Amino acid sequence: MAGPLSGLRVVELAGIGPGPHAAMILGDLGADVVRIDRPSSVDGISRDAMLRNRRIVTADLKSDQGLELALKLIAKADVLIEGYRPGVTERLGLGPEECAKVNDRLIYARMTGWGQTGPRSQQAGHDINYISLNGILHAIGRGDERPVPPLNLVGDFGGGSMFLLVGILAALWERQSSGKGQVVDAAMVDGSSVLIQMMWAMRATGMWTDTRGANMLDGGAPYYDTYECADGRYVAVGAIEPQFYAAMLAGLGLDAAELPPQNDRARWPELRALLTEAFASHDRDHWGAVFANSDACVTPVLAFGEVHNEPHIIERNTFYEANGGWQPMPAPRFSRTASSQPRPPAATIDIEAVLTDWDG
Amino acid sequence: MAGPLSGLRVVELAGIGPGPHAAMILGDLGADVVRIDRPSGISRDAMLRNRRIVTADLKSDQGLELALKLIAKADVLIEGYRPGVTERLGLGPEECAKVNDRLIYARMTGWGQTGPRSQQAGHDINYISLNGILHAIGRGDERPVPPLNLVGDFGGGSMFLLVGILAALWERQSSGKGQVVDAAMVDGSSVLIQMMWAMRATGMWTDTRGANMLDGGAPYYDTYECADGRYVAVGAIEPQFYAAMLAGLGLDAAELPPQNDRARWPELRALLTEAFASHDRDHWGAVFANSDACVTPVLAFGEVHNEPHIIERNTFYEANGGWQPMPAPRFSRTASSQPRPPAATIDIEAVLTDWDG
Ligand SMILES: CC(C)C(=O)SCCNC(=O)CCNC(=O)[C@H](O)C(C)(C)COP(=O)(O)OP(=O)(O)OC[C@H]1O[C@@H](n2cnc3c(N)ncnc32)[C@H](O)[C@@H]1OP(=O)(O)O
Ligand SMILES: CC(C)C(=O)SCCNC(=O)CCNC(=O)[C@H](O)C(C)(C)COP(=O)(O)OP(=O)(O)OC[C@H]1O[C@@H](n2cnc3c(N)ncnc32)[C@H](O)[C@@H]1OP(=O)(O)O
Repeated sequence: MAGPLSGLRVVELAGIGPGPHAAMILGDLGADVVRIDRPSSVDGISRDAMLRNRRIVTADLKSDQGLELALKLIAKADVLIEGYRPGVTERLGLGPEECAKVNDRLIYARMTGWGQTGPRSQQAGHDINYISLNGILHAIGRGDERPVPPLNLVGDFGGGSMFLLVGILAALWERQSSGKGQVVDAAMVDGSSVLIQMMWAMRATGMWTDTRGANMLDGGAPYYDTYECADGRYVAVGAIEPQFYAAMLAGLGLDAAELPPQNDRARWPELRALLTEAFASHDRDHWGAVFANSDACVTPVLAFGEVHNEPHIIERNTFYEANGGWQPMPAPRFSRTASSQPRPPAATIDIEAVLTDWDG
Repeated sequence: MAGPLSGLRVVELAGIGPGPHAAMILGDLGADVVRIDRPSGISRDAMLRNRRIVTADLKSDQGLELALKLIAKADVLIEGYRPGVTERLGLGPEECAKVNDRLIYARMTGWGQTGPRSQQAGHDINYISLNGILHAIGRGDERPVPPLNLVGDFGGGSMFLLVGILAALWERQSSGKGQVVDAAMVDGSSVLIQMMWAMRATGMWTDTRGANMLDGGAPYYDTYECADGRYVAVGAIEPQFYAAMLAGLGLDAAELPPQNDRARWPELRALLTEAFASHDRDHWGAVFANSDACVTPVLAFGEVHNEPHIIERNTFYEANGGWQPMPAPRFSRTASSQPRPPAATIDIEAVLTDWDG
């Protein structure tokens, strides 16, 4: 199996959202990932490309046999991922303490939103709930409208799965010294809060306010925002640094002498009006050409369906084709132990065949 | 130094955005992080917590030499400059492999190491514009809105650099060697959004903005304005949670269009808008506490310190000006400690003494 995590063995108790995303990335980087779903599901080969780089197996964990075949896999594995409410694995007899008895090297990875304890620990939730409580959601969107969810990118993935991954891999490093596993408690409310640590730092130094749409990076700055073009499509401007901003202005055909200063926030309404009228005078692909090799920080805002035509995307093979659509190649990239193209989802496998393959 | 990464040594060449963030998290989890800045008081950027800062003109002979001495003693090097920059300093991968064949050489860029955009300046908003992400964010009648810099720099940036550094350290235990980790934000952010690429393939996600289950188009996955002008979030995807939300709103499910009849979503949204608008945020927070309705108050940063669930799990600690997030995630046996504030600049020889030779 190709990639830096070759030899790593992973047992994933099937869930939704961050847990399968984390499991995917371990698989992506070479890990041997075994996913235990309930038979209630099954039903053929999965259409969900997030379940790539997996072996799938069936098991009623509520039964005695299920529980024991599962504990057999866990006994022979480096990592367990579960993303159920707190107490589910305990009551099932797959809790940490029970796993510690059959394998004290195990990294026991717990993926939740609210965490393992506290008042909200038993409430159902999704990404939007977790980022609502820690100030993130309130900061996203235009000032003149209600907050808009940044899909499920910030709580589920950036502040969820990715912190689970770091925990798993950090614990594997620790196990090199200690000879012992441990429990990783990844909560989306905490992970997403560390993801936005910059804003908490700037807030303390007065460089970020709680007013939505009135900061440097939330759309409030005319030089960090999107602009509608003549064709109704968009470009993105990110020209924070003065030397990039000056390059953007020159490409737009605006003389700096006729504009207010870049960072005179009292005159941001005028500046936005000027930039708005300028960008609106030609179509997106015009601006794309004008700025193509520049430091002006102006890029076309592409829709998913257009991404496969962008030369830079094509040439670095960011994407690969699979089953009526592109999918992202693994990230990040490794010079010596490169990842391979992901294996598509396969048919289920018997849990015994796996215990056998894993030496048994 | 507390945490699972005790005894990991990290040299960080100072930059902006994702590199400092990755360094921070390594520090948070107990790595020994030395940050080389350029000689041009104590830094009040709390993202520079859990560091030792040294200055060195990396363009001088003595600065280069001192730096290669650090790197020789270290496990990981982080750099976030345009491609070519470290090479010309004499700090490229191959120069470093001469003094330390075990080094994890971690390169954090937006566009990657090669290709037509590899020398273009850029920020978060640019990297997410090219791969479909930015286009998908915001309301349908408006131009796309940047989700701060959370998706390109941090989620699809620093976090993938971390996954790469830590996976490479695992590979190192079996091979005895380091390697180069190439983390591009355009790549990481695309994997971060793999769920949308999956759903587009199964015909369950559209390129139309504001028209999808998770982009704000769904009336049961969106924010709602309350009687006081503050907001709740609703995330009631599962029918059983959705039903519970409707009951607590006082709405009879028989009077409403089906949850997932998308042609009638505008109608359903109008009905939920009127209901949520009739009480204030805190009323709804109370009504739905301990429920699976997936309704939560949308707090602004300055309110977060007063929320019971936040306080009791110590998600934050107080620093100088105000609150900062504690390290994440959390570990049973080797627990992170509270971050050390940004220290005063120390001399680079001191560090070398500390590190043996
Ligand atoms: C991708 C989109 C949708 C997002 O934005 S996702 C973020 C979703 N939230 C989370 O994952 C946070 C943590 N998880 C949760 O809060 C909850 O799993 C959830 C998502 C709210 C779903 O709640 P529920 O459906 O009440 O499930 P849970 O409380 O986790 O319990 C799982 C049940 O499955 C049972 N289970 C799980 N696997 C098995 C197998 N293989 N066999 C038998 N029983 C099983 C388990 O025993 C539980 O049954 P009960 O005994 O009846 O309680
Ligand atoms: C604003 C935030 C919040 C975001 O949204 S951040 C995401 C920003 N983008 C990135 O970091 C992607 C990768 N980095 C870059 O593209 C570029 O660094 C940048 C951000 C566009 C800035 O470009 P520049 O200021 O031209 O810097 P670089 O090209 O990286 O080169 C840095 C120079 O500093 C020099 N340098 C660096 N450290 C030192 C020290 N210690 N001593 C002396 N000289 C030094 C280095 O040798 C380079 O010199 P030259 O190539 O000979 O000019």
